[PDB]
Amino acid sequence: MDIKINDITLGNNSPFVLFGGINVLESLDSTLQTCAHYVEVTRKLGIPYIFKASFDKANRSSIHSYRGVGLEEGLKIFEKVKAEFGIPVITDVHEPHQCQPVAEVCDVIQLPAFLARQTDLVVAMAKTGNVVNIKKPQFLSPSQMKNIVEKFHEAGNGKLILCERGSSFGYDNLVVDMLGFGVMKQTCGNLPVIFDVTHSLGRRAQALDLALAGMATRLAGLFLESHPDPSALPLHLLEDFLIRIKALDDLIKSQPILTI
Amino acid sequence: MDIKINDITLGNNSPFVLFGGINVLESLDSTLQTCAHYVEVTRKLGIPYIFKASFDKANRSSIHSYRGVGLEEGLKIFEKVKAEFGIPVITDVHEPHQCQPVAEVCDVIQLPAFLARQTDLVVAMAKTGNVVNIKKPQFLSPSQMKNIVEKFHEAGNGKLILCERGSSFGYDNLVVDMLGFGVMKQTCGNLPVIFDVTHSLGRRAQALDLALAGMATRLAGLFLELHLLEDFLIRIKALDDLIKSQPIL
Amino acid sequence: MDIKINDITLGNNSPFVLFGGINVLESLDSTLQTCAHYVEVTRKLGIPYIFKASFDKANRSSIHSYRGVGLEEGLKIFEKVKAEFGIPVITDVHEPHQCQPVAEVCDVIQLPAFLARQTDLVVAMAKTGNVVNIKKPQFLSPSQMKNIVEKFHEAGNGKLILCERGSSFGYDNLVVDMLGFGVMKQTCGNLPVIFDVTHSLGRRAQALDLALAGMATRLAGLFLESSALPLHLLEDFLIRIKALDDLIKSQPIL
Amino acid sequence: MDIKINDITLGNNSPFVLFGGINVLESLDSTLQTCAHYVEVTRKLGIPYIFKASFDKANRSSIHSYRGVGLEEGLKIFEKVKAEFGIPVITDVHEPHQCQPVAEVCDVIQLPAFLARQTDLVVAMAKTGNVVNIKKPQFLSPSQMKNIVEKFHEAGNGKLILCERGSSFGYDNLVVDMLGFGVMKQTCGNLPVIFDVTHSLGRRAQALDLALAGMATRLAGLFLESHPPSALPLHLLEDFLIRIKALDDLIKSQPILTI
Ligand SMILES: [Cl-]
Ligand SMILES: [Cl-]
Ligand SMILES: [Cl-]
Ligand SMILES: [Cl-]
Ligand SMILES: [Cl-]
Ligand SMILES: [Cl-]
Ligand SMILES: [Cl-]
Ligand code: NA
Repeated sequence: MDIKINDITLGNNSPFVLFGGINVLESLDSTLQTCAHYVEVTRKLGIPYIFKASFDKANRSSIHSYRGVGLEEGLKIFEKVKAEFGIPVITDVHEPHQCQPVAEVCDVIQLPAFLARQTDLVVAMAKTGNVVNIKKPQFLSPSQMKNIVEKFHEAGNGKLILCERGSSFGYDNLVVDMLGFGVMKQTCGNLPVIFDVTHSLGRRAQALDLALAGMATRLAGLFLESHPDPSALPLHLLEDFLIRIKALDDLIKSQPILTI
Repeated sequence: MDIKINDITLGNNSPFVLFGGINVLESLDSTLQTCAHYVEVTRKLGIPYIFKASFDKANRSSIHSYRGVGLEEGLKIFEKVKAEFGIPVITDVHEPHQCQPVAEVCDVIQLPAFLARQTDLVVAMAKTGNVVNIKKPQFLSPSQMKNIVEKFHEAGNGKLILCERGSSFGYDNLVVDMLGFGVMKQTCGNLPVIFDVTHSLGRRAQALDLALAGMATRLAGLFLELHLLEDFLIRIKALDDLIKSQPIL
Repeated sequence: MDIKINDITLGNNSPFVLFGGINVLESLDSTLQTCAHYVEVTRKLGIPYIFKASFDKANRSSIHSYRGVGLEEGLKIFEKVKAEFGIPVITDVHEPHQCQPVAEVCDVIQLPAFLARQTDLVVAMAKTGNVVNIKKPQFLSPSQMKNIVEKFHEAGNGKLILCERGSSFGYDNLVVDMLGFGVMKQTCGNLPVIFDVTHSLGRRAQALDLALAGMATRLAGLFLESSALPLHLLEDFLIRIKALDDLIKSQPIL
Repeated sequence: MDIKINDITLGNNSPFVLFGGINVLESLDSTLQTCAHYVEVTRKLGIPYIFKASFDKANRSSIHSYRGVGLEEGLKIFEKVKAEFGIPVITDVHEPHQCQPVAEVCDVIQLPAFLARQTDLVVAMAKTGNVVNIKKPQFLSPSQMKNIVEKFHEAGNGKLILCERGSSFGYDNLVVDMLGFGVMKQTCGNLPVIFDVTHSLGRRAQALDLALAGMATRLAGLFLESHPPSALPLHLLEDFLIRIKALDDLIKSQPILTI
């Protein structure tokens, strides 16, 4: 099942969409400069692009490290991004009351992994009618995603994207099960599946190999963070990186699926 | 480090404290029936007791499934449990705004495991000054608990309990690392550590073996949800009394 | 099901048996010296004791680490240990052809974890008729142990001990599932289950807590690869294990 | 580091090599039939090829279960494969004494995953001087592989292939950590790393997606079994390999990018 996001077609058999951006919105000018670089590189390579940032990063290393600009100023900045670049945007919500104001501005609203079973939030998100990105908790299996999906459907919203971010593998370590992509496709009605490579690892050097492995399984999109300069990609390496992802994606998508 | 909760002393070298009650509050009458039963059994066995219940089911099977009595009704029921029996109570909080009102009534406020790293909730809970029970996320190592403890300390609250509830072990399964109790005691200043045997399990046949194994490591309390409770606690008390009767090697 | 090992009764409802000694046999004199210490401490506490050592260790940390005195001298040392102390002994075997001669002297023969599925060794071990200690691989679930038990039963030997050593938990880390003990008892006909506490340890400092946790689940024995427990803390350690085991074993199963 | 296996160059920046065959040797006629299919398909696809089979299944669930033709019959069958097709072959060895006899005939000898820590088998295999395939145990980390490599090096053999086959994930389940390939290359001197997709899997349907994911990380080879649950149906080999070759060719055509 495909989802239309303005003029973008998101689907497991369409050219991959980059959900790309930064961790926390904490500025106007710098946000715009980083977005500008994403837009320039993705336009150059012809890759559909959705800008990502959180306005409230609620799980930070220290309690007084900056949470971000917050909802009201964050939405102002997202409005500027859309008016300048003409692209869709994505951001996460944390409480039901945020869902309406965020959804009026942002094309995709995201359910944080740690809140993915919070029924009140799921219902409030569903009722916006907005496209939703569901972050898969590291402690949840791929077959258990249908249960979150069912809840969204019961509440009247089937415009859902499932986002892989790795699975707990012993202490303080994540593994990405490449077989989980297929399980999610087969058990949740072939909804768009995307891959958060940034939150799947702890080391920067391995991002390309891990991203290519995931995209080899035939996915709707790649979800990453960069920094203007730990796992975030150096922004200057974006073009070299995306050249490789596009190469593989273009190959994989050009062939029809082979049933075993 | 010991924590005083009314007349109860909670600490890793004190007689274990039982935390128990219901999953979700359904009514005042059934709440008082269950709590009276725990009080009766724990009293005759001589085990300190803190009544546990949540006023809200945050995760529910259907979007239309029953959701508990909610904050206002829930706090009313707790107020009366405290009146009737004169025991401390414990409940979980999910939103920062809930903390101060819930903290007025409930002696211990609990940080859900799913929300353990949510900075806003940590600060709001700390600010109440109440005793706090920190559920260890299944995806978090014992040595990383010190970072959550550090946050509560920066926010000015050191009346902290650490609560084991198992660790992710492949898909859809939990294992309890019995070595994690000692690592938490060693790295988090010997704060009270308790064991949620119920949410560590899958099936109930194994609750006794698991509870005994955990309490053999020398813990402040046990957290759970024929007279099976009685039979169970007789055995836990025997082991706890033995373990705590020996000097720490 | 209980297993008689000379004058010892080994079983999940009997006083726990200690299995311990040295890693590899080198000399009669040094073996007797270490064994004598275990015997004295265990006799002082009234704990049954089976002396353990390898005569030919096949899974050494380095290729040129000493393998042990070998089969011939190793069995002579075992004979002397049995004659001097009047206790049973246990050793590992990794070659089918070794099983018969080793079983002539050693009361319990042990199947290394890494050979646990090797049919030829299982068959040769079973055919000795001796008591066998099955070391559970860290990658094998407790419900899969019944298949190993089945292969021994097919080969005509039911005198089996199941030895827990922890399970793989991500990378370079082991966890002991305390629920696995009960699963092995229920699925494997209540064969004696013993706990190799040393294998999964991060640090020697944690041995006591981990040993006590496992023994709380009601087990036939405790197995030491003694990180290693310092032999001078052995008495104080065993005082605590016996305290717990005596308490648990004295109460009838629920 | 590359490894020459007769005319084949095996290495992490070379065209992938297929290590392909069957579970166990059952008879000569069946073995030649299957091998002939592998050879015909790989030759026309231009994929280097090494035939795989075990001569003994040492760990079956029943002591009565069928175990294969055995060592003596097995080696004879391997000789006929090498004569008929002129390709290298690979088989596993479970006991030290079998190593030199097996290595006379079999170009690559394989250390079984279960026996990784069997020090006498390591030494016996190393002494043969043959190319060695090390099956990565499900219970060993990619950074623990250096320890086995070290032993082989101490024993005087550096022609080692590292073969991923998944990692233990809870009970009775495997997960392949796609980051482990990189860790092995970086910590074990860039020895050839290959991927056993077959023993990594519980379910047949997923073999192509998993194989593609692994090969996307830039590998020396793919290791797989066919049948005429997890083994690939033999008739699908050509279509399967068309896809694997397409990806490998793409990945290998772009320079390595550091991050
Ligand atoms: Cl995110
Ligand atoms: Cl998560
Ligand atoms: Cl959790
Ligand atoms: Cl093992
Ligand atoms: Cl041993
Ligand atoms: Cl194989
Ligand atoms: Cl393995
Ligand atoms: Na919108």
